[PDB]
Amino acid sequence: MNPKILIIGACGQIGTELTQKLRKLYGTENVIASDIRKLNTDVVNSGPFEVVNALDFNQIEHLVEVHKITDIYLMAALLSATAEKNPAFAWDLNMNSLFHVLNLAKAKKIKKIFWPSSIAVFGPTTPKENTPQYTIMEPSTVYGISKQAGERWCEYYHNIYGVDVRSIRYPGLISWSTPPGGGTTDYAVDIFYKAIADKKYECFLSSETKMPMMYMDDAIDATINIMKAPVEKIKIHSSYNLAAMSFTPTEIANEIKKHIPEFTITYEPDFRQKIADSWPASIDDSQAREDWDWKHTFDLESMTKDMIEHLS
Amino acid sequence: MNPKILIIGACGQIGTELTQKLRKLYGTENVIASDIRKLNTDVVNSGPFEVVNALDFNQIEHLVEVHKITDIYLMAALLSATAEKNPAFAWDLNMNSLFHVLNLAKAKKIKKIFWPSSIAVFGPTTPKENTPQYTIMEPSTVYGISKQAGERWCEYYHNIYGVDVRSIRYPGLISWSTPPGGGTTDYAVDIFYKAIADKKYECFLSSETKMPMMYMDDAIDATINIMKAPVEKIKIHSSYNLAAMSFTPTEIANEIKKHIPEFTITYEPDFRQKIADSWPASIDDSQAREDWDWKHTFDLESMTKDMIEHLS
Ligand SMILES: NC(=O)c1ccc[n+]([C@@H]2O[C@H](COP(=O)([O-])OP(=O)(O)OC[C@H]3O[C@@H](n4cnc5c(N)ncnc54)[C@H](O)[C@@H]3O)[C@@H](O)[C@H]2O)c1
Ligand SMILES: NC(=O)c1ccc[n+]([C@@H]2O[C@H](COP(=O)([O-])OP(=O)(O)OC[C@H]3O[C@@H](n4cnc5c(N)ncnc54)[C@H](O)[C@@H]3O)[C@@H](O)[C@H]2O)c1
Repeated sequence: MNPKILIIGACGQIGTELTQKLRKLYGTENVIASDIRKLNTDVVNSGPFEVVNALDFNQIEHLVEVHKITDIYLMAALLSATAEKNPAFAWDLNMNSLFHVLNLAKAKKIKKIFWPSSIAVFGPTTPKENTPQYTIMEPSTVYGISKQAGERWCEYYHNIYGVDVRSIRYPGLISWSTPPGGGTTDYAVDIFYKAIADKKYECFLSSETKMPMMYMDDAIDATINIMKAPVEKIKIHSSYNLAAMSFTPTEIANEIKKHIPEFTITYEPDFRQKIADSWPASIDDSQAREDWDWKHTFDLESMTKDMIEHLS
Repeated sequence: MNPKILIIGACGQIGTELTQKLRKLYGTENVIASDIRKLNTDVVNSGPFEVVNALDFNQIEHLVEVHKITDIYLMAALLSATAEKNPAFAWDLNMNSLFHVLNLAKAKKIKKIFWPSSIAVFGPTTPKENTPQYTIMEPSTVYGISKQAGERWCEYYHNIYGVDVRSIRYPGLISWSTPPGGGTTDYAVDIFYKAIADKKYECFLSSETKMPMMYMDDAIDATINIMKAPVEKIKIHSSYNLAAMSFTPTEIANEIKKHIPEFTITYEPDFRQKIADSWPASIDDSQAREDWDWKHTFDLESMTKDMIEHLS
């Protein structure tokens, strides 16, 4: 029997693609999209959609019951940069939405959970190159703190209540279908829109800020694959390191220049630079590849090509 | 001026001795003791006392105003063992009482904060001998998770809002004046009461469970000293590793046997063993010794002697 999926925060940068891919694999009506915002987007009209506030346990419980949900992908949360502008609300949403979904699993109302963490769980004291799965983690942002506590609780619920909750620490994600939600790595998306539209871009991070990145297609495959994998293959119950690429603004701008020779870029770092400087440059995701066969397909060159094709 | 102190959770194992010492150093009326419980204890009757619920922000704010408080020692929380019995309430109390005190500082209603963390912040993947100040931390208990998130928020409030909050990761504490509140290291206190009262003890931890311990006298000295130090000497804004002793039940039992020859001990480990097994055996507190000159005074021998003198 195919699972009955509920995607919370389906209108987001990831949710948009995740919902589409899941519907292709398991059927349009087997995947219910939900979000607090209901826009005339493609995801809302291309299948069952439900307005929901992930902050309200009763609203989620109700959708689980009326749509007989077995799997929940909790994507709703405020991102790294946005969360700094409203610490209180970010902590509230990011933590309590997770507690609601975890409690639904604890009560046996759902069977499986996917909840993404982020490379934001790492801090200034975390090794910057090939960051290990198990290492120092002292996040300096509200967002990172919420993701770290989230990981701790996911592991707790698994170990103590037997909840099947799976997670991955997505690096900075890049996509063409929906605008980012205010992460610190959003420049890797913006640069494409401005390069194509204005043929120039003003980057909010300094030129040599090396960071872990991943094309959305890869992020989606990772999400689906860890969830469809047999339970005995999920050996880490906090969150899996996940990697694909690592590059600086100079490098991605140079790759774009191969497609748009006249493209120019200037650098005007803002508060987001301080967040980036507290994160690693590259990630070691060996446990993910070993435990459930994770493998990325896009590198800087293939992603740049695919982005430009989609946007021009 | 001398500080006007408010101790929240003043009737606890640490609070009892902390309130006494602070009153000796700064004056009886300059130290306000508060707790949700008001017993016929020596704490309540030895100076100004206020009933308070640390979970209620307005109640704390009112005491801060009516007593013109400058410093707050937030001791109220549920301990490692007790927290496992009520995860939801433990998370609520431990986290929100801290947010209230941190927010009072953010609003500049108070000047300084002392909030204790614990060795419980460490986990199964944490090096067990001479645990470094900066290391892997994956707490497997609700208590440990609350202390870890607490440390992250203390650092955040300091770094972003300039709040002067100081913390130390107390190892297992041993005292003679007030019973422990349900920690995993409580056997180190119970063994004395049972050795003296019945000359026999049934330990809830296996004989070779080596853990980081500290006599209350040292823990109090550490608390007051880190708070008395000039602000520039406080270089770590999360929480300081703090050490004194490390020993197994076999060793402390042998030390007691020197004073009570007929003392016998048997081992009947319970759920608390699983908690202890996830913690380190010894702690490396050099940052504390070098930043603010931490120096412990009691070792197993001197502590055992002092405990027996107090209890018999
Ligand atoms: N995009 C990335 O580079 C990245 C990196 C690492 C981790 N993540 C994690 O992936 C998840 C999704 O990220 P995204 O980039 O798709 O974010 P997004 O901001 O683009 O999408 C978030 C969605 O959640 C919805 N939402 C907000 N509050 C809600 C509420 N109260 N109830 C219901 N829905 C609500 C929003 O309307 C939005 O459609 C988040 O947990 C994020 O932390 C993302
Ligand atoms: N004793 C130890 O070995 C140890 C070790 C590491 C860290 N710590 C930390 O030190 C602090 C004090 O610990 P303790 O051993 O004194 O614990 P304890 O249980 O003996 O004392 C806690 C006190 O807080 C009070 N309290 C509980 N809820 C309250 C609320 N809602 N409002 C106001 N007061 C409330 C209790 O009545 C009690 O008097 C805690 O943060 C603890 O986690 C203790």
